[PDB]
Amino acid sequence: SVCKGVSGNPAKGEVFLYKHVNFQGDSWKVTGNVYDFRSVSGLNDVVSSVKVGPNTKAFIFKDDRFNGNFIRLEESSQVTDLTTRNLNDAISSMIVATFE
Amino acid sequence: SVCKGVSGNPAKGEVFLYKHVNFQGDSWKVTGNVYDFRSVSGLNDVVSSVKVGPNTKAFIFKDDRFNGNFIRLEESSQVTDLTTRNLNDAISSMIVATFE
Amino acid sequence: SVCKGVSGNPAKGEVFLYKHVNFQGDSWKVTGNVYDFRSVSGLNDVVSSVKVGPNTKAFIFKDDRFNGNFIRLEESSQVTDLTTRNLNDAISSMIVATFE
Amino acid sequence: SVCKGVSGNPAKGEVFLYKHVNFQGDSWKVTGNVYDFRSVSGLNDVVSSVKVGPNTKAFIFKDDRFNGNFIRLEESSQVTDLTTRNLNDAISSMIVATFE
Ligand SMILES: [Ca+2]
Ligand SMILES: [Ca+2]
Ligand SMILES: [Ca+2]
Ligand SMILES: [Ca+2]
Ligand SMILES: [Ca+2]
Ligand SMILES: [Ca+2]
Ligand SMILES: [Ca+2]
Ligand SMILES: [Ca+2]
Repeated sequence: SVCKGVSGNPAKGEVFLYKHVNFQGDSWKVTGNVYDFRSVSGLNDVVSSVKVGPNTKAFIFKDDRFNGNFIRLEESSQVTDLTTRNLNDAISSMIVATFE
Repeated sequence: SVCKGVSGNPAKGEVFLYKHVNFQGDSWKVTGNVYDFRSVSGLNDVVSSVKVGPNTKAFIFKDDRFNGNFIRLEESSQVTDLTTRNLNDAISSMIVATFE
Repeated sequence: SVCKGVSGNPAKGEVFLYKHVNFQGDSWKVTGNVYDFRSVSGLNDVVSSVKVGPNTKAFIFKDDRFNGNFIRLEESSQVTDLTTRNLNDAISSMIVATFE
Repeated sequence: SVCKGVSGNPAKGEVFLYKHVNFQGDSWKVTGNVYDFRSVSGLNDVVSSVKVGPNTKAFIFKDDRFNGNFIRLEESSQVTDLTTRNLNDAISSMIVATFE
């Protein structure tokens, strides 16, 4: 599921999405998969920075239903500015997978 | 999970993995994610053909834990020979995601 | 996951945990399962009241990893004081399951 | 999900259900939750023995949607004859939860 407003760093199976770069602005904690960011009010196409928890891989897609351009985010990683990966204010679906 | 031996075509959320090209040889039905094909005896590095069910996306990785080269497989699709995608006898992890 | 601070009543698949009886004090919205309330700062052994959403069952355990005494909570239910079920300030794990 | 026909012992997150005691007869491998055993042809009310994988807890209910009498099954455990727990040929729903 998704939760509004985060703090600190993501735990295993969690992904922190921030509206502004450098982890600022509105934030959301996500676990599991979300095939349509529109199901979350104001989430679609506004994410600018991301944090991925340990033993966790994240896949962010430009379009809903895991379509369009996308990239893989490694465990315990973070991107302060999605523009650097050509996905600023454009993500519309995401996969959150974990492992041992 | 992973289950040995398949027949017909995959249903939503199912992916059929075959040891030989053209959907022949030992087979496996997979749902959800599998971060290490090593967890299933004889599954690692032997897949040659694939079938993905409707409303389903499949992401196959060369290494375990979703690392290494990979590709996205579209719903209701199939590849008779994975050499065509540079992934014959090399898949070691996979993510199966669905949507409505 | 677990998310701090709740309001209103839980929706399907959500369980609201309150630190004080009568749904007062620090609160948490939980979905899915949590095998160790220790993973959430200040959550372990402090729950005093609960609310379970529609089409949802909740299983609260005295110990972590679903061990020790426990009880089943019915959909759309609430307990204003967990002492009534011998589980005040003692829950350490919980399973949240839904059905149609 | 559920899969027909098992062998060996359950891995983490898996539960093996057998139609006859002592792990004989038709068998099914289950992961995740199943709120209505009737969704699986011939599964409802026929289970006589069970095996639960490591770091895994299972909850078997007499009625669907996790209602009626039920018991908890510990990780790496197994019951050769469910009559001993007063649930022979009666299980109709189940929860499969894992932990680290
Ligand atoms: Ca933005
Ligand atoms: Ca988009
Ligand atoms: Ca092969
Ligand atoms: Ca490989
Ligand atoms: Ca309390
Ligand atoms: Ca406790
Ligand atoms: Ca039987
Ligand atoms: Ca029954």
